[PDB]
Amino acid sequence: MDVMNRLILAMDLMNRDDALRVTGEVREYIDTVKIGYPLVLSEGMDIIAEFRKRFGCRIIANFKVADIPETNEKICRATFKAGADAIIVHGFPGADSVRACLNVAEEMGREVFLLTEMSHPGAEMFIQGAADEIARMGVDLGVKNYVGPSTRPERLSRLREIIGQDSFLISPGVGAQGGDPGETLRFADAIIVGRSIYLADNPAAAAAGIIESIKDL
Amino acid sequence: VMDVMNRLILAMDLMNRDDALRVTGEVREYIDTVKIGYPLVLSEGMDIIAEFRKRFGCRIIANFKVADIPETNEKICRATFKAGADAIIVHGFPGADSVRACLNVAEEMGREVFLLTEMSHPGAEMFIQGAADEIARMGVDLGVKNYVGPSTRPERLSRLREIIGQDSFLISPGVGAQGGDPGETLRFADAIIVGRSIYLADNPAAAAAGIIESIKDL
Ligand SMILES: O=c1cnn([C@@H]2O[C@H](COP(=O)(O)O)[C@@H](O)[C@H]2O)c(=O)[nH]1
Ligand SMILES: O=c1cnn([C@@H]2O[C@H](COP(=O)(O)O)[C@@H](O)[C@H]2O)c(=O)[nH]1
Repeated sequence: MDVMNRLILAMDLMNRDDALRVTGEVREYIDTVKIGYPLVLSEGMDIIAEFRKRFGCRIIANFKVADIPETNEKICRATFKAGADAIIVHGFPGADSVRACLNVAEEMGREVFLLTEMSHPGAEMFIQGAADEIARMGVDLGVKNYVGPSTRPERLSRLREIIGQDSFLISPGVGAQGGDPGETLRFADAIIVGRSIYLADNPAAAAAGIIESIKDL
Repeated sequence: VMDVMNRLILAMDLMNRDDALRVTGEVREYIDTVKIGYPLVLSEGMDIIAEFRKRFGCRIIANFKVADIPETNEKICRATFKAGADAIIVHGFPGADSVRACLNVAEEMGREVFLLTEMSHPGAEMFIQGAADEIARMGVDLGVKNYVGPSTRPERLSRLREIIGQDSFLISPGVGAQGGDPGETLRFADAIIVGRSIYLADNPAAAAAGIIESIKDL
């Protein structure tokens, strides 16, 4: 996946007008947009097609899929039907649940991103201790795309070590949550940025600023 | 706690609006609490919650297994309650702050949070099971009153009931298609969740009626 400027916009605004306007203001800097439930549950799944129609961007559905196999399959189908290019899935629910997603992705020509360790404080309670094993599980299942925490570069580095250089790794927690753009890119292929851009007084300047800080990368 | 008719909750996971509406309408005389998840919502929109309320006089539990950071969890809960859901199911594995975010929104909006502890599928044994007792303990400490536990593992469901106490409300999926027994599950859970055994039946109403007949004494 060739992410322009190694920057993925997490569009979590909950108003169609604002979401489209802000994305439009930073369109020259990105070609990959991550849409999650905040926007989808507020405006509907048709918003994905609208983004592709207006921006011709790659779409990652950050749905944190975390159900049983049968339900995970249905969620992935509905998501790809809406035009998503990839979907983010939790690894904590186990191998069968991840495999369910991989099957649908393969059938519809899409990608599955395995979330191994989250970036918020609460991730330390249960997820962190299982993160390395979840990553190894991904490797065993043939997963090639992963999600790791910008807020813990040592953990992000460990994830990169487990999955190898060939695997693709994206990382949220940059900016608002405290992660540093440049440091995160030492290990991740692309950084995910939400609020630091979409809540900025001038989103375009915010995006341009982040890119300037990682220009040599 | 919510008064679930016949201690039976329908997991409406059909992805077609017409079929979902038909089946739910056919079993409404037996069930007054319906659980709507992403298979239907991502296929027909959040307005489907409103339509179910309009068409049927049923309570709605949004089975969204909320599992994001606090900031995003709050947004998901807000949008879901705004749509008319009476309650929402949240994962406990992402930690206390993520669960607290959901509880805060539920409190401010006058709705309820159900904490999913251990799941009923085989994969749950890999990571969730080992953290389930603590996840439940965490819920109790946070003031969570509603929980979800696995019907497929009677011993685990029993332990979870002990941890949360008799005053807490517990619902349990995995009944029927996944192997759980209605009666056995009701020894510990206040209500059972049933999806496919009802919605894939040739006569959903008869299927629901049959399940209720098997637990009549309960
Ligand atoms: O471990 C994490 C942390 N955050 N996110 C998501 O990445 C974005 C981070 O946004 P932010 O830049 O505004 O913090 C949000 O969409 C959030 O749900 C994840 O997928 N996993
Ligand atoms: O641990 C579990 C297992 N299943 N479910 C949900 O309960 C329903 C079970 O449906 P079934 O009766 O068709 O197996 C589905 O909506 C499934 O996502 C949960 O919330 N948690």
